Amino acid sequence: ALHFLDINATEVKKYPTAIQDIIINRSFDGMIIRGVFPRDTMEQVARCLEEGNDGGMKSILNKNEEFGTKVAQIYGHAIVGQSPDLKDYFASSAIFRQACRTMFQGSPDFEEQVESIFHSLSGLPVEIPTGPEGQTYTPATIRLLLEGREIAVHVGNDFLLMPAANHLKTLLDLSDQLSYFIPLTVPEAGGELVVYSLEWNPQEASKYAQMQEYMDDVEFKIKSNQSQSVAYAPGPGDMLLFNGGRYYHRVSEVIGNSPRRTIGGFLAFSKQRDKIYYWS
Ligand SMILES: O=C(O)CCC(=O)C(=O)O
Ligand SMILES: [Cl-]
Ligand SMILES: [Fe+2]
Repeated sequence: ALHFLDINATEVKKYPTAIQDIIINRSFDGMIIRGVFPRDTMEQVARCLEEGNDGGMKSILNKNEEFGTKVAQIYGHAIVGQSPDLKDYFASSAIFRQACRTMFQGSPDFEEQVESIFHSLSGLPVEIPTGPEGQTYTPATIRLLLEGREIAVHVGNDFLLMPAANHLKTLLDLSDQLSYFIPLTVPEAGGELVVYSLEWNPQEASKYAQMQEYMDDVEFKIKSNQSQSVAYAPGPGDMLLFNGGRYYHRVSEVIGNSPRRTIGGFLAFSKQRDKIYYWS
C-alpha cells in the first residue's frame, strides 16, 4: 500500500524530516504539496512556451520522434540515457537554467522556490550538482505530452546502472532517489502519475539477458493488476514528490487536445547525507 501526504506549501516547515522519512525510514512514499507556485505563475510560463517568448527554451526542445509517436517530448536533455561524457547534456542544461529563470521572472524564481521546499522538508542545504570541468547540471526538464502520448513504466534507481550516472555516483548516497515535478498545464483527462507497489529489484533484473525481456515480466504484473497502484493528478503549481527511485511508475495516456506540461527532476542525498542534490 502506497502512502502519500497531502499538505499546502505553507505547511512545509512543520515537516522537517519528510525527505528523510521517505528515503531512509520509508514511513511513507510521497507527498502532494499544494500551491508551491501560484496558478498565475504557471499560466505565465505556459504562455511563454506557447507564444515563443520562452528565454530560448524552444532551442532545446527534443521531439523524440525516433522513439515513436507515443512518447513525451522534452525541453532540455534529461540525464537518463545520455553518453558518459555528458557534453550535450551540459550544453542544454546551461540553456535550460537561463530560459527557466527568464520565464519565471522571479515571481517566484523556480530554483529558489524548489530549493526552499526541499530545504524546509529536510533541514539541509540544497544544490544543483557541478560537473567534472565546472559544468552545471540542470535542476529540471520540462516534459510535454500531447494527445495520446504517455510515459512508459520505469523505475528511478535504474539510473544507477546507466553510464550517464558515473559522475553523479561520486556525489550521491547509495539510497533511493526521489522524483519531483510540478504541472505547468494539465490535460482534460488522463496524464495521471500511476505509482505501483512493485519495487526496484536489481537481483531479479541481473538474472535476464537484456532489460527488454525483464521489463516484459514487469509489464505482465502491471497489466494483470497483480501489483497495487495509486493514481495522482496534481494541479498546476502543485508539487508531487515521491519515491520514484524505489517504485515503478508511469504517466497514463493523455486524453484531449490540451497537452500535459510538467517541470521537474529528481533529488537525493549527498554521500554523508549533509546535503540534497537535485537535477534532471
Ligand atoms: O510526469 C513527469 O513530469 C515525470 C514523471 C516521472 O517519471 C517522474 O517524476 O520520475
Ligand atoms: Cl524515474
Ligand atoms: Fe520517473
